[PDB]
Amino acid sequence: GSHMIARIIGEIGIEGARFIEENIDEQFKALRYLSKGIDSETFVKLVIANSLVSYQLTGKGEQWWWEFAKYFYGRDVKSIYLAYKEFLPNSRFNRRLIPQKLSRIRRVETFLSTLTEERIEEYYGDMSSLWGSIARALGVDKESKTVVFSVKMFGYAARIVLSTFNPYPMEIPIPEDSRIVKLTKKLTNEKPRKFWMKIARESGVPPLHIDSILWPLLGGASIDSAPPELRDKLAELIKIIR
DNA sequence: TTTTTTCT
DNA sequence: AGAAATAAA
Ligand code: NA
Ligand code: NA
Repeated sequence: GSHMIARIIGEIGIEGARFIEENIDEQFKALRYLSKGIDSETFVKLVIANSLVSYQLTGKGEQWWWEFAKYFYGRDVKSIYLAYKEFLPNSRFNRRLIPQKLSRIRRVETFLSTLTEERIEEYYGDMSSLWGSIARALGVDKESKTVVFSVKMFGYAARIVLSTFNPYPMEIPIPEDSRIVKLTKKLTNEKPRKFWMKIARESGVPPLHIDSILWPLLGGASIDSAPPELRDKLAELIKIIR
């Protein structure tokens, strides 16, 4: 139940989430690669834009983020919109709903142009405000999956280029979608937002850091490289969620 | 069917 | 509100 899950997640902690994020998560790896091949402001803008079109894919997330990272390394990007107009139709892993996706990028372009290095620093220290402002630029609910995910991926990009760590805000919930609905149904009849927000508050681990832990473990990523105590806690979580 | 969104 | 937007079998 929620109490046992929260206890184990609390023992894993933000420290354990950060371990998975920085050592195992393939989207973090892809971002690290791209961060060496393009200026840091363009990098962050691209990561947000990419997140906002990361729905209803034609591949797995890890394939898609690596396609993005390898595509943009070394490129000279002016307009994010024009870059995606060329990139998406020729991609392998994001071929559906392209006109809709391109229009989202066009709509957020002005907001992205505000992301100087300093503004990125400010948002990394106040990710709740970034969350609301991305949603407002798009005219959408900040609770929506791709807006939440754009904050998550912003957080990865900012950690890399700013070489500092701020935890995700507790108030930003896990991205809601078919895979969290399916996992949660195995565990409980409670609705996912309420369930995971309760677990986050009880464990002290913000929902987006919980998100980092869940998917590699469910997907069979090896936990063997974790030190013995963390490894034990990750093994216990696998017993609950897989 | 399984793997989010706009326009309003 | 809820029909429609696209790729794969
Ligand atoms: Na479309
Ligand atoms: Na908002």
